[PDB]
Amino acid sequence: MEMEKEFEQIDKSGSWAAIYQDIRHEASDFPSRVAKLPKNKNRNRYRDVSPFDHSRIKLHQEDNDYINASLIKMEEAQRSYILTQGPLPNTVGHFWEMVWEQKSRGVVMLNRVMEKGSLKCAQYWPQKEEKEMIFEDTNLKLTLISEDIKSYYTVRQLELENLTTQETREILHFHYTTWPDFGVPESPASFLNFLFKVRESGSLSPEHGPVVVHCSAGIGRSGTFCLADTCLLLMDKRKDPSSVDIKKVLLEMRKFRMGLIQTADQLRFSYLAVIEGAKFIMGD
Ligand SMILES: CC(=O)NCC1(c2ccccc2)CCOCC1
Repeated sequence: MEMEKEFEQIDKSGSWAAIYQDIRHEASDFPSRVAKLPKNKNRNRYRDVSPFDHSRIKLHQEDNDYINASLIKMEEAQRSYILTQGPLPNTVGHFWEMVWEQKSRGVVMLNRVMEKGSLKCAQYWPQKEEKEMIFEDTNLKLTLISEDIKSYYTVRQLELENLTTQETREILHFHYTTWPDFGVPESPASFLNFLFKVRESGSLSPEHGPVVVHCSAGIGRSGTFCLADTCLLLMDKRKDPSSVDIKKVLLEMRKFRMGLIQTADQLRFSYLAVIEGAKFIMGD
């Protein structure tokens, strides 16, 4: 079926939970043996969210190459994304090592450091220009260059230096700051505006390594971001945009990381975002 009318048909019939459970039943199951090794317990935020072995990002290190991060490679859309958990106190150096080694231009953050009164990820970037951060375990230096605070999101320019080689690179930090502590946003308008700002920066384009996207577990909000982006790109590429099947795209992405889209409300919000986004692209 088309999307917008499949949408109204699920709303009127109140069957979002049944649709979402079908997705959960059909999703791929692949091994994640490296994630479950005892030496990696303090590298995982949640025991039930792990990268598959076949798609995990490897650190360029011979001691321990493990990080909780996955490469999502979308062949028809010609887009790739790295989806990862919010960094932990003992993985902030690994996180920036990955950004460096994978040649990423942008980092997309969809959570606040504290939500619901608890810590959802480490404070992994510097908050003042004159107070830089040094990660001694991976030999990197990170400096805040500029910060632009808007009503729904903040964009930061960061300098990452590889202290071994003295090479430097500019990294863009895109921080969506207004996702509610409970539920999903009422309108997708600010989320779509944010997606378009990431696109306009070049961070999603083939001349760079894959964008790094995270929330707390790296599967819920993070899944919504890449699902919406890929669906809108396919609607632009194909002769028949009504052929794009958001459930099929989501199942393809779940071949590369488990659990993408965590609730039926996140599934409905993804439909809403793609539907509204397709009107703004055109031609409008
Ligand atoms: C190489 C280059 O063009 N550097 C430009 C600046 C920069 C530095 C590092 C990260 C991002 C931006 C831009 C504004 O700050 C001053 C330097």
